[PDB]
Amino acid sequence: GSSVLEELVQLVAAANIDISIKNRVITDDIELLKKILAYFLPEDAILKGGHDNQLQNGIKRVKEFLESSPNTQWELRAFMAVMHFSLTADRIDDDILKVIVDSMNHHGDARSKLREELAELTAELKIYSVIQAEINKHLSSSGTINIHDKSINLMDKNLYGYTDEEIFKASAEYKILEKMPQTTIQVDGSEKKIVSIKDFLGSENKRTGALGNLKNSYSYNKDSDKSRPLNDLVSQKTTQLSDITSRFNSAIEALNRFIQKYDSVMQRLLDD
Repeated sequence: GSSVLEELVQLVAAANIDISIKNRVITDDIELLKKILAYFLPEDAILKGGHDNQLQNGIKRVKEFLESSPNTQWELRAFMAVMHFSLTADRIDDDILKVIVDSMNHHGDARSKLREELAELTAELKIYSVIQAEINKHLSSSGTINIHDKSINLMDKNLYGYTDEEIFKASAEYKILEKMPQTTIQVDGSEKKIVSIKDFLGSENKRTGALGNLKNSYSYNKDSDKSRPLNDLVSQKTTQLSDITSRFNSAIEALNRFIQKYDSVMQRLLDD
């Protein structure tokens, strides 16, 4: 009981942080800190696992957060976000936590920073789903997909739900697309500039990793040890993006559960 809490509190001294509320500074008030923890993490809430092992796992992650962050100044709520989201049944992955934690420590808005990151990811994913459906179609109809000079233009607002060019430019989709290189083509009569499937996929300027040696056309077996087809390469990227996206999306209700829990532990401890 009391011992796990003693262990966590000591964790602020091992890390060289000050914790303030937020305008009380409270790092040295060891009795307050423990009450806050006591109030916010019921005993049977802090996970142990059968062998304990989970508590070791949780303290390890708490410790990791405290030495990773650049801030010596921790806002109390961010500190409690780490505890909540590392030690309990409601734990989330390190990436979402860093997003939440950092913006809390710079007195920003964790909820919007999370939605925003979620939007960047959803944008990328939408663009990949376009590539995916384009790749399938060309194999399905003619056996060959060109991603270079005859690519769909990915820089096209109507691919993403937008009906007005200007609004598209404020989009997460557009911010990504405009970091991409472009390729000169001739469709009908005139010169036009596009963001080819190849331009996007070969880029380092997105979350997902670049594909390194993309050819201009992928075909069905025309005539080894050679690696994967285009459709399989982009299939893998879209699946890992799709997992990250579902986690960040779940983090939203999680964040809300914690904000209301935290707002109702601050309220209950602004008396004693």
